[PDB]
Amino acid sequence: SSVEELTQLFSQVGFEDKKVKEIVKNKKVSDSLYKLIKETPSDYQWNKSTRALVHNLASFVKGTDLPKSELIVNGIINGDLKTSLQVDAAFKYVKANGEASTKMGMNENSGVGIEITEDQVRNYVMQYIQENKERILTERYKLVPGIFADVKNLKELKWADPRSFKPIIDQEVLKLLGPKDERDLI
Repeated sequence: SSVEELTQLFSQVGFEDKKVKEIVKNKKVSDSLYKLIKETPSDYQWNKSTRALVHNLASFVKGTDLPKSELIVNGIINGDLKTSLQVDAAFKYVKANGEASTKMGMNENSGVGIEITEDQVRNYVMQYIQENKERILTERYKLVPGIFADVKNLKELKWADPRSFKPIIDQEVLKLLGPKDERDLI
């Protein structure tokens, strides 16, 4: 309810004081955050990751009532939904399906259990390079920022960790282009 109660709960779950002050600036998001936090186990121990993810969720709900919202919360606190991206997907799914939403349906549509390995990223990158080989041979290293943009956008890599994308691309491009030479001067 009141700013004092909201303040108390948020700092108790471990939001830092400067963060709490910012959150309560937005009363709709604060209302959702409060209600979302209250539908988790009394003895659950928040951390930087889940606090942030539940705040994401609150920022999506933004004062409105979402049927089956607890499915998303349980997914966050149990480690099923690890990223803002998964939380946004789970939110969109639960919003689309309303009360017909189930854990498995949400999971299945929020990348839950999907782990793309460095080896799979590499396969997808290789395939892209094969498909665009002559455009890439012609443009050489100047095109690397473009390859990166296109690789991020590959739907097979939606749930992949995007920090792997750049090093794997640099390695694969080297195989085709050879090392940077006079052709690559800027």
